[PDB]
Amino acid sequence: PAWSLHSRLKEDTIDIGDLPLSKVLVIKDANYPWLLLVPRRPDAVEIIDLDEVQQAQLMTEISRVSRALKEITKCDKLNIAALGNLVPQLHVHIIARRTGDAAWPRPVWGVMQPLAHDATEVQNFISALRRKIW
Amino acid sequence: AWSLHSRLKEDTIDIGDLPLSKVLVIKDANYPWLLLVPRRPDAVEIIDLDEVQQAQLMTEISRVSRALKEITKCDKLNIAALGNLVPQLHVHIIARRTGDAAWPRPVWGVMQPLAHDATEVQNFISALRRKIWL
Repeated sequence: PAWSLHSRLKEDTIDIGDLPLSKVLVIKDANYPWLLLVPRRPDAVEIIDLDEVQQAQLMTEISRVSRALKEITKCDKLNIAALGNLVPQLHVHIIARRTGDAAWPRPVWGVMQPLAHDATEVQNFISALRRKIW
Repeated sequence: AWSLHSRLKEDTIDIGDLPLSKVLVIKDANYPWLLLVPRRPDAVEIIDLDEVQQAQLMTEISRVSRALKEITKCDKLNIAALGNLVPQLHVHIIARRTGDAAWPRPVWGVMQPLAHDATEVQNFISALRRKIWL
C-alpha cells in the first residue's frame, strides 16, 4: 500500500521533510510557530491505528520535534494534539505558545483568522528546524 | 513525593493508577473525558519525562484511548497535552461524537461544564476499570 498526504493538509502546510515515520509540515498560519507530524501509514485516523512499533516511533518523533521547536522559539509552553475532527488522516499538532500570542491563554484552534508567513521569516524558521531535527 | 495539582484534583474524579500515570475522569459530563497525569514531580512538558517514561506514556495513552473508544463507540478521539494554565503535565483523552455539544470544534472552553449523574459516571468508571485493569 502507498501513502499520500490528505489534500486538506497539503493545502494548509509547507512540506519541510520526513522522519522515519512522520512527514514534517509547517502550518501556513503565522500567528504561532506551528508544525504537524503526519505518520506515513495508509488509512491511519487514530494513534491506535498505528502498529505498536509505529506508536512508539511517533512518541520519539513528537519528543524530538517538540524539543527542537521549544529550543528555537523559547516558547512559554508547547501544545501537542491529535484532534482530527474534520480531517481523517492522523496528524499531530506541535505548537509553540507564548503569553503574548494572539490566542493566549486559550487553545489556538479557531481563535484567529490565519496570518500569511513572511517568506524570509518562515525560511529562517524552516532552516533552524532542519538543523535541529536532522 | 508526587502530588496531583490542586486544580486537576478539583476538576476530576480519581479512578486509578497505571505504572506511570494517574487516571482521572473530568467532572464535565458533556464528553467522556479522561486525563492521564504522569506521576513525575515537576513535569510540565512531555520532554520533561525521561525516554523510558515517554515510552510508557505512549503505551498508556494507547491503552486508555483504545479502551475509551471501545466503551463509548465514539466517532473520534481527541488527545492533547496543552497545559496553558495548569503547569503539571496532563494528557486529555476525550471521546467525541458528531452529536456532542462542541462538535466539530475542540472541546476546551466551548461549553459550560455539566455535572455527572452519579449512576452514569459510576457505570462509566467501572467499565473503564474492567478494560484497563484486569
